[PDB]
Amino acid sequence: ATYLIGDVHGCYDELIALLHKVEFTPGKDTLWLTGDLVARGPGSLDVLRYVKSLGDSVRLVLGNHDLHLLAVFAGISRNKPKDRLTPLLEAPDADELLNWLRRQPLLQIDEEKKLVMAHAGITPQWDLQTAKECARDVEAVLSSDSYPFFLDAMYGDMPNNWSPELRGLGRLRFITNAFTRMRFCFPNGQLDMYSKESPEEAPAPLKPWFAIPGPVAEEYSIAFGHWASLEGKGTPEGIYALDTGCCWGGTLTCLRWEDKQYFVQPSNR
Ligand SMILES: [Mn+2]
Ligand SMILES: [Mn+2]
Repeated sequence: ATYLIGDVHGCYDELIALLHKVEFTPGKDTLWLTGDLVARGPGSLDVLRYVKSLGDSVRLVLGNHDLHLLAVFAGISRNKPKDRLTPLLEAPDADELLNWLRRQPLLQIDEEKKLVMAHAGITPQWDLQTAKECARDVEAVLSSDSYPFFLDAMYGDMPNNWSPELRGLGRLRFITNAFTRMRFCFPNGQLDMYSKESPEEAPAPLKPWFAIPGPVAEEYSIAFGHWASLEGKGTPEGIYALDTGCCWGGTLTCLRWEDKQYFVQPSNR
């Protein structure tokens, strides 16, 4: 079976209990994770160790908190106490865990299920081939010896409009925001980087990225995490919002792909 779980945010206890509920069996089963494995929750260190041990029984995409973790580790960015990253940053195997973490994809595609995963979704301004090229480009810089320069360059909110003629730092920033930060879109598809409210509370003319028809969503299902204020609600057919705010006192949600059945683990916080 194929299982998809949203933002774990260090909620190791709830992750293991959810996986025991469905009797997840490495080897017979595969786990897809929407990223943001770390921060906010108490057990970011245990979650990384466990997800890394899954090997090819796990298909991960990196979220914005994963990237922030890598920026702190490399001394690019300052640690926020609220993130509870210190046990992970101070662990003896932190190098091993974070070098593995930076080599993970931004995008996962399964042609047989016609299923696509990214942390925040697929911008409607991208077709599949553009999405893949963009993920390859940012993954290539993240798995390189020079990744702290990228992590520094990535921070920013412009440009917010895709073009195949975007070059250099601006192309990198947009790619990073589209995969890990996107929520709302203007009618033309351009990213809005500031609103994190629910769709009904958002100011016009903002609509959610998935309410704007795009080439990927028309041929593929898309699963994503990231957008907690959506609460997993209000998406169209074929769009699966899996982040139900576990770290925030919501729930950890698992979707089994074969039968589209949901399993829910309440937050222990
Ligand atoms: Mn996120
Ligand atoms: Mn998140």
